[PDB]
Amino acid sequence: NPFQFYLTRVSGVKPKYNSGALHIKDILSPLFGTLVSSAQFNYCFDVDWLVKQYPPEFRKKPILLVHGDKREAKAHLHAQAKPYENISLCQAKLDIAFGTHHTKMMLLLYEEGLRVVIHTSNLIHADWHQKTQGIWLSPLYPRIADGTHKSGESPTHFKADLISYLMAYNAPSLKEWIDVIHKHDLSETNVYLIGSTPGRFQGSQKDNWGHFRLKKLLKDHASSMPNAESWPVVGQFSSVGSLGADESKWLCSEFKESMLTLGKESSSVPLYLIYPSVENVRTSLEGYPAGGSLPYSIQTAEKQNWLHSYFHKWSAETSGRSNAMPHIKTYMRPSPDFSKIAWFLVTSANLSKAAWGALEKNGTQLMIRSYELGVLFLPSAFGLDSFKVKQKFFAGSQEPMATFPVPYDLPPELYGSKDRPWIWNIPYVKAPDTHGNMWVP
Ligand SMILES: *S(=O)(=O)Oc1ccccc1-c1cccc2c(=O)c(C(=O)O)c[nH]c12
Repeated sequence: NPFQFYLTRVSGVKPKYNSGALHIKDILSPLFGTLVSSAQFNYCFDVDWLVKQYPPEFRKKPILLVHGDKREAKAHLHAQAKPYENISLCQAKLDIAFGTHHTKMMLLLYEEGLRVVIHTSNLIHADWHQKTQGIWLSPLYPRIADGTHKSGESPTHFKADLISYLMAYNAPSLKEWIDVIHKHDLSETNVYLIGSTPGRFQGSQKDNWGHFRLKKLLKDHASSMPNAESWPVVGQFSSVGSLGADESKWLCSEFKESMLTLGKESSSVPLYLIYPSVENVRTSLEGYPAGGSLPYSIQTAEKQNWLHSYFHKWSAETSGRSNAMPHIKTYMRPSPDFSKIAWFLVTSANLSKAAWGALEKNGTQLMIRSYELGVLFLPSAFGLDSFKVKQKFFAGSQEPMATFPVPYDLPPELYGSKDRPWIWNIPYVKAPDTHGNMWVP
């Protein structure tokens, strides 16, 4: 286990399937470090709940909440935090319409060093209760000695890249965290940062964010193999944006083209999209309320029925999580027999142009609406040509440094003819869920 990729704990599965999963209380535990201060980047917050997840002895250490809320939503979040004098707030600018601050990250400053946590869960009870969520834990980064001049940089450029991500906010509270990061040694980091920030990127900046950032990393740090056209692409997400009237508008033109990049040189490639069916949701641990966090609207869906022929059911027997609906998002490049993968990405980014970017101005400008963040696992960053897929997520492989814990089942299973994608704002009243209820929005 050099990967430090974890799932959140799920209430209701056997201990087997929570051994080696992490609750937020585990992440914040004193065993991970003696907390001095922390920043919580997220979308949705329950501040009363969040403070209770810190150890009692750490609950009055400074906390910065980085959010995107405006107007009345912003006022609600300030009211939530008002009782806690140690909580500050940073409103991330969202200067492009319909953008959101979706990045989920913890910056944890300790007496002993610094830790970075990039994950997929909102800071609310339900996101850590019975959902499948993903976590990347950085190593404990030591502080660089005062007077020592060294970069603290990793072979993946993670330190400069994380600072660049923070600089995009142009925010005084985050300049303080940038200076903290400058003072620490991040050289052990073996993942690449893939962020989105709002803007319109041309020229050099084109490769900094979103799907062009992914394409650049795959061009530069992966190698193309023979029969690469046979290696599928897998995207796994919990919501879908408006992608256009057919697959040529965005999904299999620019988005798939970035995903299928390997190496420097120059489509038959199968595209598998994993998104919960109605039946997945109905029979889940949560029942239909799980669909409250799968926000695919009928208005969007009915304009792109072509897309649903790509959809595969959620299935996660390998991690005992078939009934724990996904709020994790992942993208990866498996071999034709799904025994190996060329790379793996865990991210906040759903399958949307807002999250990944859409080309504008005759292909010269990448427009991104939202903040997103993920980390990319490349075999080259581990001295490998590919990763073997771990057969059981929580089991003991024969070579863990070469065996990546994919958290759901392969090959993905196509929707049946009676299945439908979960669409959250129409009623389901033909069969009740695991709690005995229908869904009437
Ligand atoms: S937000 O304003 O709280 O909610 C919105 C707003 C517009 C579209 C979708 C959503 C939404 C609904 C349910 C769950 C969501 C979620 O889990 C995220 C996330 O980034 O984690 C984002 N939006 C969600």
